[PDB]
Amino acid sequence: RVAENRPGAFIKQGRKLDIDFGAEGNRYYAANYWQFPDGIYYEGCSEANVTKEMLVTSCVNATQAANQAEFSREKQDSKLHQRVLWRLIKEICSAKHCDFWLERGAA
Repeated sequence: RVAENRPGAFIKQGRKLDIDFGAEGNRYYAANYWQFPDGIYYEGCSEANVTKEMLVTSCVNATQAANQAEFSREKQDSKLHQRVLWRLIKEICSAKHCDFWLERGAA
């Protein structure tokens, strides 16, 4: 299989979501949700030493690396799109959670 389905890759189902981006972003998303990813192909989970803060940050970084063309094309004019899109990418990255996560203990 070709490396198009690489860690960070968008999953565009075209499903409308419910997120408070802020007044302008809310209107923008409501009118343009078809363009956006509904999910993201990323699997940060490996072992209990990996934390949520680590995973969410790494997911954003993976998403950047995977979908460079999308961001590059849009950014230079589509300034509002980038803001709204990143807020949603973060929502997705925050949502995906590891089964092994537990209450760690250290001195």
